[PDB]
Amino acid sequence: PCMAKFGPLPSKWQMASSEPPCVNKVSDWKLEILQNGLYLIYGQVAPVRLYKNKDMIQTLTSKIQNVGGTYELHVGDTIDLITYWGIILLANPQFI
Amino acid sequence: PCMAKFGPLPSKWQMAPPCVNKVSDWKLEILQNGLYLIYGQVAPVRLYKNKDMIQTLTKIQNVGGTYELHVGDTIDLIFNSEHNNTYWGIILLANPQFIS
Amino acid sequence: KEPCMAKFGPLPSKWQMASSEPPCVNKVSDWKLEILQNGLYLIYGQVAPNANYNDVAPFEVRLYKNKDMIQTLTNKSKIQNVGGTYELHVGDTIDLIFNSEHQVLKNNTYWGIILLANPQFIS
Repeated sequence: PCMAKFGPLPSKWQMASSEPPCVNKVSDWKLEILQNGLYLIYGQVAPVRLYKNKDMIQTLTSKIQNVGGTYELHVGDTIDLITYWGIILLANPQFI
Repeated sequence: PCMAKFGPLPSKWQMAPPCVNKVSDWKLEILQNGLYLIYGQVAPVRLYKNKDMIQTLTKIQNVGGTYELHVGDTIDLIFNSEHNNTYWGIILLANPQFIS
Repeated sequence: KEPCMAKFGPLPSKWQMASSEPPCVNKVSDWKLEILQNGLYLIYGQVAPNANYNDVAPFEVRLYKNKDMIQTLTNKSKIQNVGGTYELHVGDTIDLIFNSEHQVLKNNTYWGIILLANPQFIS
């Protein structure tokens, strides 16, 4: 099941069975999508900006402290977080 | 794994026994009890389950959450006015026998 | 077969379990569960507030992970989803806690949990 997490400091990018990889790290807190699909971004900023490509998809400040949600992402798509977050591929139907 | 998506225009109902059955634009019926994840995006108003409002949107926002749904339920995304990087979809996550 | 999951309520249902072999969760008490298995879990649910509640204690409904509040609900006028996706470890508990027991309608309130993955990375 394709997953990744970055990471809690001093953890960096970690990765679970990427074969073929669905995801590829870019810098810190940032990866790139290699494979179209429905993904679940999760993460935490406790006991901040989530970005898909150039614009913001979540802005944690606020009744819960969980980052992310479910999103269709496509090849070359980036996610950046501007304490961890990770991603899991749920499905790749037809059609995305 | 059973899922369906509507839009973005001019795409319609895209579908992947079925767990869901389209009704018309933006609207589907649930054919299977289960735990479902509804997702999507509204690029600028409300999500319904059997005529009751479950989310209301007012920037591009996220549609959905996780919902147990039963045979017969419908899911609709309604706009005040027509006047579209807008889509929504559903994936079936599980069907434990305790969802009925 | 699977995913491993559990649900509490709505009343009269208590803890119900599916795909418990081998178990990922242990019931601890009403509305409260223990994690048996490290994992990526998705927590979901419905809180139905008593919109006519008006006793002494202030209104608030909370989801906890151990001693940390992870979701707080103070609007008594609408039925609200609870949960999220979390990395969870053996001995973590998740509990859903009402400031007083008539702040919620328990015949329409529940929460459950599903195991999405164990990456062989968390802890």
